[PDB]
Amino acid sequence: GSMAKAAAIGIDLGTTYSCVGVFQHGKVEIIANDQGNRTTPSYVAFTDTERLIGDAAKNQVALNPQNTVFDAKRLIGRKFGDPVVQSDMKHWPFQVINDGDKPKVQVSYKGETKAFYPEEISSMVLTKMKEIAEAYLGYPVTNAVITVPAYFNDSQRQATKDAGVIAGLNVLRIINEPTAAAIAYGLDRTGKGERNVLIFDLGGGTFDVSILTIDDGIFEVKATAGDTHLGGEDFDNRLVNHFVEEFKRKHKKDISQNKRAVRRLRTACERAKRTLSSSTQASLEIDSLFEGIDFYTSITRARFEELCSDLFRSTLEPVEKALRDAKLDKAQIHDLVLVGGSTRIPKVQKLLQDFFNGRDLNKSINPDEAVAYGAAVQAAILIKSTRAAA
Ligand SMILES: Nc1ncnc2c1nc(Br)n2[C@@H]1O[C@H](CO)[C@@H](O)[C@H]1O
Ligand SMILES: [Mg+2]
Repeated sequence: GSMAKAAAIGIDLGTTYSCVGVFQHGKVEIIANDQGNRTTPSYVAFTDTERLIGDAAKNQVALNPQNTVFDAKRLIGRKFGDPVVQSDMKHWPFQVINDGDKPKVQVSYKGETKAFYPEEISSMVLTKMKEIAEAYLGYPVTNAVITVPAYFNDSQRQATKDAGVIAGLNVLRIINEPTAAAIAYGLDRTGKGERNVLIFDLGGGTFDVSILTIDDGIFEVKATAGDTHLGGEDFDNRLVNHFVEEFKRKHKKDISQNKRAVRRLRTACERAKRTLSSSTQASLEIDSLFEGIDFYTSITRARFEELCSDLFRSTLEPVEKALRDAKLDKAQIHDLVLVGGSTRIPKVQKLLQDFFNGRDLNKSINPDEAVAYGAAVQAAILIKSTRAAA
């Protein structure tokens, strides 16, 4: 009669990390990759012998900075001359070249100099997400919903579809990341009447606030605001500067010029930062950090909170701006949704909850997984082909 249909997948194609989910048996499964990670770095590395994608690419970045590409989402659908592109290039160790006013990333790969369009790098990330899904399902996957930021224009949206097509995926739809997070909580299934939803998205490098109105399952983007210079990496930087000073006081040595020592310090700081989201203190233990000196220390959550206090408070400025742009008062917001790993920070949660006068935050779906979760819910809906009964 009719053969069973393969499940469709939902992909959050993120700037720093990507996530894939599938809706089956009335629920979403966020799919771990073969290293057991529920999110995969949006990294692609090139060597004389291999092309590495995801954890394998990110784990070798220290010694191969020129041929390990990340942040392609900051280049996708943009012109080489765009001022956003020109500023970002100063922070990247890989080469970005101008091909007819379109940026391309240029690397050494398999004995040659090769240049790739941002959509080609994103297609490599999407091929890895497709393979992660097929390893779990045990069959080939064809259909996918891919998410994008709400501020993406037509060119950025078309380049994302192009990346999906290069990866061999049929793109069912390009959906907005804040809409996908709202879908994850079933906020479009609450019936008749208007609901105002605020999505608070704090990433590794950027902060986005979106206000959506949902009426009978129809979404309208009312306002977007944010800070392009606010993210998890800024909190890591504050801990790095703190521990560099601490080593200076304790051992009368400045480590800041040994890249390996700074990198080992930063790696430890990011892990300590994650521990501090569940514990009131965290240990830092690095062996032979500099000049054979072992660095065994600690940091309280209170000290970390003080170190990043101004940065955490600054997340409320785009919230107030978005509310002014949407022409809404804070009491008129029905639902608050958290997106991004940095939203696990207790102080960030407390500041936002205090701003909305004690209101509960939707954070039950892992914030680094909510976008893929909603994309998987939508993908299963889009492939339905029910014929009405008489
Ligand atoms: N539990 C957590 N507590 C604090 N921060 C976290 C946590 N988990 C993740 Br993931 N992050 C940060 O989220 C960003 C994602 O690009 C990075 O800056 C991560 O360090
Ligand atoms: Mg995201």
